[PDB]
Amino acid sequence: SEKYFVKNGQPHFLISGEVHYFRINPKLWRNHLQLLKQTGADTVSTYIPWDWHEIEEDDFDFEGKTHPARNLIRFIKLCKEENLDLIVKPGPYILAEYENQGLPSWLLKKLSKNAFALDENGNVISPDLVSYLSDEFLEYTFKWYDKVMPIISKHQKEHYGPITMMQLCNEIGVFQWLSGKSDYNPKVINLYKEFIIQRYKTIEKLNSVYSTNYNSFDDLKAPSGKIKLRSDYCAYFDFHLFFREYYNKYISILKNKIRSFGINIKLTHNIPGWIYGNASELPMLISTYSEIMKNHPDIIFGLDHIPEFVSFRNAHSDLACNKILEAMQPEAPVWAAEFQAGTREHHVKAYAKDLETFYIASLAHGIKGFNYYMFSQGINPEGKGFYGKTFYFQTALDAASNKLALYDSIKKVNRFIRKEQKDLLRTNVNSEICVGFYKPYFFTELISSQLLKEKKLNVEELGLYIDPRFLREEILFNGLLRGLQTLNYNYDVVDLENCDLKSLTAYKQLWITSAEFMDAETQNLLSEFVLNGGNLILYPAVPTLDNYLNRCEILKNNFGIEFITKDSSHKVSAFGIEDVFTAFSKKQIYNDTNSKPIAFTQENEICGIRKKIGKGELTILGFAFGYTSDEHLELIDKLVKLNKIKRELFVSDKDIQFVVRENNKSRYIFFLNYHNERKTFNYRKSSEEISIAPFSYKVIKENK
Amino acid sequence: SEKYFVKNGQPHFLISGEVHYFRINPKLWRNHLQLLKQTGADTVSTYIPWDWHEIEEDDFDFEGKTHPARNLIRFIKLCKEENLDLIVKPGPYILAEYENQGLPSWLLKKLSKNAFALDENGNVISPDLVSYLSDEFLEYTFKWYDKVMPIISKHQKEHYGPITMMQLCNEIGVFQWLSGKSDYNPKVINLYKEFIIQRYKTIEKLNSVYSTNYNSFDDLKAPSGKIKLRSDYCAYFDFHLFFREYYNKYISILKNKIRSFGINIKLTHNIPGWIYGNASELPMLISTYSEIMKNHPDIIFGLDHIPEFVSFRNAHSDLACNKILEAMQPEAPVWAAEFQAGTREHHVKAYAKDLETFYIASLAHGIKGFNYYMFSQGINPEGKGFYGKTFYFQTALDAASNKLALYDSIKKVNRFIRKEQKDLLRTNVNSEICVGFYKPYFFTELISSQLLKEKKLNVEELGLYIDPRFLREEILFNGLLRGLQTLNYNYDVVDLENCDLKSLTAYKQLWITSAEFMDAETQNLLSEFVLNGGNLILYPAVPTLDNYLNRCEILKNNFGIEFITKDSSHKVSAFGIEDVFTAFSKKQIYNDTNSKPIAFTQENEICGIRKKIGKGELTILGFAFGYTSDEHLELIDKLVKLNKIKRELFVSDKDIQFVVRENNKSRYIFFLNYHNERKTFNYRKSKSEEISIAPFSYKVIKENK
Repeated sequence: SEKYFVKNGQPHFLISGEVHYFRINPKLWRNHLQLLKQTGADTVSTYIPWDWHEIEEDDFDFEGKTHPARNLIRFIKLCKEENLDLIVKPGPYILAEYENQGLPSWLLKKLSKNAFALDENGNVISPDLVSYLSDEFLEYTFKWYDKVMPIISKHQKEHYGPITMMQLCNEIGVFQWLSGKSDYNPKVINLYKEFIIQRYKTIEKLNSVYSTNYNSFDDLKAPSGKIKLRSDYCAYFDFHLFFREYYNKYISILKNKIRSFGINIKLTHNIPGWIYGNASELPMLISTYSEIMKNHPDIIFGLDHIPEFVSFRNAHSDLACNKILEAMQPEAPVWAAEFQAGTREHHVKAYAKDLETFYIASLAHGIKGFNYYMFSQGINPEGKGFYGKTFYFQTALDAASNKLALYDSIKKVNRFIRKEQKDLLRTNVNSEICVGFYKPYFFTELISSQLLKEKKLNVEELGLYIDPRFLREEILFNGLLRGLQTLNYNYDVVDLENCDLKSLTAYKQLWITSAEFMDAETQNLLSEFVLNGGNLILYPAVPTLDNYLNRCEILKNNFGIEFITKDSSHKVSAFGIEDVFTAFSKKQIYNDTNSKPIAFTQENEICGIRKKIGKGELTILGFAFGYTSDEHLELIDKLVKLNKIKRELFVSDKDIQFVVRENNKSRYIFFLNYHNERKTFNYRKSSEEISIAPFSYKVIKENK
Repeated sequence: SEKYFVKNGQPHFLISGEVHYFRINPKLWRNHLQLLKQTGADTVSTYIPWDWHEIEEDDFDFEGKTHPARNLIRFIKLCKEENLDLIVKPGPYILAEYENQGLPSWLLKKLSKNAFALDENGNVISPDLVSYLSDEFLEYTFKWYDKVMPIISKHQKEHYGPITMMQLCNEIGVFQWLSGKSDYNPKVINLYKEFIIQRYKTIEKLNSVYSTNYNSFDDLKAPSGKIKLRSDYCAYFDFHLFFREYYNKYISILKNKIRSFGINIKLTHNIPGWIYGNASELPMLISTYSEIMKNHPDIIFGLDHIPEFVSFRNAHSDLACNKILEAMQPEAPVWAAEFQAGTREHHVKAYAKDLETFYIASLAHGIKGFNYYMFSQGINPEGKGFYGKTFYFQTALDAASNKLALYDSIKKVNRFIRKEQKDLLRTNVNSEICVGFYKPYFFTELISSQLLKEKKLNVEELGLYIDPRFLREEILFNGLLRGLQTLNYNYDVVDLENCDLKSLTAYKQLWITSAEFMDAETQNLLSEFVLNGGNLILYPAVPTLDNYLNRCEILKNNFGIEFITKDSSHKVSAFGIEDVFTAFSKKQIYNDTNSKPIAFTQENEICGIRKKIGKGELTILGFAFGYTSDEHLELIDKLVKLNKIKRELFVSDKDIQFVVRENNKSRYIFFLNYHNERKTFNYRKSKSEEISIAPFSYKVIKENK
C-alpha cells in the first residue's frame, strides 16, 4: 500500500545529511562524517561541482592535486570507511550559492552567444544562464560527464562503494521561475514551432483553436508581453506546455548519457518553491515537471522544504506539498531532498526547537525520507561563494564540525524514526475526502507568479473574473487545504489528468475548485463520477470554457445547470451561516428546478444548490471563499458533514492539530501545537489528559 | 528632554482600551468598562460610526430609539460613571472592519460618480472609496458633523464630560493605498493644475526644470502611466508634493469645521503601514502626512502597530517606526493609537505570550502611551461586519465581557507601568548615532510601493541605478536600523528637512543612506555638518543630482571627492572584512587623494575612503549593503567603532537584545529574547549577573541611582 525506501528487504527511513566536501577543511572530512553517522543518519549527500573539478578546459582534478578539497576520491573513500551511503549531484547546474551556479568560469567565457538563454531581442539574459539544449553547452556537459560519471559508476553500492542515488542537474527551469523570463534562443523557438506543428498539424487547425488569422506556420511568433487577447492566452498556454516537454527533452539527454556508463542507481530531481516560509507557489513548480513525471517512472522527485519557522502561519504548507507530490508521483515515496536544517540567510533565523517540531510534523504529514540541508555549514573556497564566505548558519555542525543546537534535535528525532520506521513507514491516514489537482490552472510561471513582478495575465481583459493563480493559492492552498488541516479532516489529492474513475469511488466526497475554464476530458470525468454515485462539491464556478477559452459546457449540460452571472454584496449566507465573505462581486445565480437552494445573496438570489444526478450528489457554490474568517471554517465543516464524514478523534482543544496514522496492527497519533501557548487537552476516539509546550508535539502509540 | 503626556502637572502614561459600544450588548457596556478600568487603564476609545447613527438620510439616532446600541449618549455617561476618559473617532471614515468602511449605504448609493476616486481611465476604483475633497462628500460629511459634534462638544473634559481626545477621519490615504491605484478624480486634476501654476508661475520655468517643451500650462496633463523619461519623474515628484498638500487641505477643512462647535480637546490622527507583521512601508505612509505635521502643531499623530507575532523576523519594525514618528513629530510623545490586542483576522493568530513581550518591547523602544486595539471583542449587529459577524479574536475580553488569556498579560504590563510611570516616562536612551531621514526618497506611493498594482518607477530607464524604495526599505529599514538594533547600538532618527545644525552636533556619528539624488539644502547641511566637526558615514552614493534629477554636485565638491562609476563583482572587502556582498554591480570608485582607502572591489579598485575635512570626518562607501549576511553586521560594528561608540552592556549572548533607559533617579534594563530558544546568559555594565529568559520573552531590571 504505502511507498517507502527499502534496506535489507525491510522498510527504511532514508536519513541523509548534506555535507559539501568542497566547502569543508579536508582534515575535518572524517570528523563531519562520524558526527553525521552518530546522529543515526545512514546517508550523506553532496554536489560535485563542475567548476571545482574541471579547473581549466580539459584539466580535471578529482584527487586533490591542486587543492586538497578537490579530493572527491578520498571523500567517497571516507563515506565507505564511516559506513554512510552517498548521494552525488554532479550537475551540470548545482546552484547552491556557488559562483556561476556551478558552471566553470572558463566555459562561460568561451561559449558562443548562441549557447546562452536570450531575451525576445536576442540579448544574453545572464552571463551564467545557458540554453539547456545548446549544442555547445551539451558538448561540454558531456565531456564533464565523461570524467565524473566513470568515478560515480565505479563507487556504486553494486561495486561495494557507497553511492546509492544521483541527482540530474538541479531544479530544471528554476531560472525561468525566478525571473518570469522564457528562453527565446532561436534553437528553443525552433523546437517550440515543431511542438506547435506536431500538436495542431495545420495552420487552419491552430487558427480555429486560437482565433488567429495566420496564412501559414511561418506567420507564427513565440508569445511575449502582456496577454491582451484570448488568442495571446492560448499561445502562452501552449508555450507553458512546450517548456514542460523541453525540460523532459533536457533531462532525457542527461539520463541516457548517464545510463551509458553502467550507472544503474536511482536517479533524482528536486522541487523548489517555498517563499518566506510558505509554499503556495511550490505546486506551480511541481506542474513544470508534469512531462518528466509522465515519461520517467525511474526518476524520483523530492521536495525542498524551507519553513523558516513552525507556526499556524505556515502549518498547512508542508502537508499540501506532500499530498500534491503523492498525487503526481504515486509510485515513489514522498521525500524531502532538501529538508531545512539551519538557514541559508543569516538574518532569517532557524531555531532548533522550531525545526525539531517541523521534523515530527513531517512524519505526521507522510514524509518517508529526508536529507537535512544543510547538516554541515560550509566555507566557500577561493572566492567561489555568490553571497559571502559562509554557506548556511545554525546548522547541525558548523564548517569546523563544531556541534550546534540543532545537532541534539536531529539525534533525538532520528532515534525516534529508527525505533518506529518498520511500522511508521507502513501507516497511512484514512482519507474520505479527495481534492482535485487541475494542472492547467498551475501553468503560469511565465505570466503570473509570486516572483513575477509585472503580471502578464489579467483575466478581466479576457472577459473572465476567476484568476487561476488566485484560485489555486487562496481558494485551494491557503483556503480549503488549510481549513481541512485546521479542522483535522484527512484529505488526499488526485491528479485529474488521465484520472481513473475507479480510484475516485473510494472517497465519500470529491472537492473541485473550478475556474470558468476546464477541458472536456475533466468535464466528462466529473460528469461520470457523479452519475455513477459520487458526491461532488464544486465552487466557485461551473466551467463553461475549455483550456483555450472556447465554449465547453459538458458538465453544465450533463448536470442540468442554468445560471446567470450577477453582481452582489461580497457576503452570502450558506447552509444557514450568515455573513460568509466571498472573493467576488460576480456570482453564479442558479435556476433551482429539481434542486435545493442552499446559499443566497444579500437580496436572496440563489448562489448555491444541491441536486441528485443519476446515483450521485452535486453541491455547487457560485461564490469563492478561502479561509479568512471563522464562517469559512464553519462552511467547510458543514460541507464535510453533508456526507457524514467524522474526524478520527474528539480532542477537547480545537486548536490542537492531530494526525492518526494506521495500518492493521499499529496506530500513531501525532499531536501538533502550532501556537505560542502551553495547551492542556484530552482526547478519545470519535488518563487521556496531555500538556504540550508552545510550537511542540506529542506522539502516542496505540496497538490495535 | 523626554516628551510624555501630563495629568495635573505630573507624567501620565496614557493607557486606553478600544471598546466598540456599537458591537456590544448595551446591557454589558458597564461590565466591559469596569473590567477595562480594573486593568489600570485610564481611557476608553471608540469609533462613532456615521452609518450606525444616520440610519437613513437625515434620520439620526444617538439615544437608542431604533436599536439599543445606537445609545451613544448612555455610553458616554457610563464612561463618566466608571471614571474612564473617552477618545471618540467619528470619521467620516473609520475602517474598523465596518461595511463600507463606516460610510452609510444610503450615502454611497446616492453619491454621483464624481464623488469617487477614479483611475486614469475615469472608472470608479472601489464603491466605498470617495475622493476626499469631493464637494458632495464634504457636504454630507458636514451634515454628519452637524449632529455628532454638538454631542462631542457637550461631553468634553472642559465641561466635566469624559471626552479628552478626538481622531479626525481614519488613516488618511489607507483606502487608496490598499486599492493599489492612485486617484485621478477631476477635482484632484484641477487642484493639481492650480498647484503647478502656483509652484512654477510660467510654463517656461516649469519647462526649464522638467526639460519639457510645453507651449502653455493648458498642455500639461496629470502624469499617468510608467516613468520613461527624467521629465516624467519630475511630473510625478510634483504630483506627490501635490497629494501631501491635498491631504493637508482635507484634514484642515475637518479641523476648521470641528473647532466651530467649541471643541477644544486634543485632536489626533493615526498612521497605517503594517503588512503581514512588518512595517517597512509605514515610513512611506507617514511621509504622506509631511504637510499636515508641518501645518498642524495641535494634531497628534499616533502609530497603528500590528506585529501579529514577536520574533527576530519583525523585532526592528516597532522601534524604527517609533523613531521615525519622533523624527517627524519631535514636540509630541510617541504613542500607539491602535496597539495590537487580539487579531482582526481569525486565521492570523495573536498569542497573549507574544503580545505581552511586544508591550514590554514597546516600553523599551520609547512608547509613551497606547490604546489596546481591540481590548474588547465585538459582534457586528445588523450585518455591519465587512468580512464576517465577529469583530476581533483573542482580545482581553470577549464580546460577552468574559476575561480571556490576554487580560492577565495587559494587567501585568499596566501594573508595571503604573508603578514606574513617574520615572519611566522621564527616561532616555543614550544615542550617540543619528540616522538621517530624507523624506523625498519616501515620496513614491504613486509610482513604487509594496501595494501599488503597476510599477511606474524603473530607475535604470532614467540612467540611474539606486532605487529610492529599495534604498529606504532594504538599505535603511531592514538594513541599517535592523543591524543597529540587533547589535544593541542606540540610534535616533532626524528629519533632514529644515534641520538645525545644532540638533546634529550632540551625536558622535551621523549616518546618511544616499541615492544619486539629494536637494541642494540637504547637500549644503551635510557639508556644513562635517566642516564644523561632524563625523559623517555616507553610502552607497555621493549624490550628484537634485530632486528633479538635474545637476547638483555641492556635497561632492565640498568634500573634494572625485569618482567614476564602474561595474564589478557584487563582493567587496571593507575594513579587512572579505566577501562583503553588495546589492549592485555598479560602484563608486574614489580617487585616493588626501584620504585613507578602506574598501576594495575584486579588482582592488577603491570603493570606500575615510578623510578629515575641516574639523570633521567623512567615511564614504560606494556600495550598498543592508543586513542579509553576517559580514553586514561585522561592517556596521566596524563603522560604529570608528568613533569608539560602545554598547551600554557586555552581554554574553549576542542574540539577546537590550535597552538601558535612565534618568537622574532610575535605570531600567530591558532584556528581549526574540528567538525560540531558552537563553542563559550573563551581563555587566561596560560579578556579572546571570539571567535565564524563556523563548519570545523579556526581563526588566530596575536600579535605584
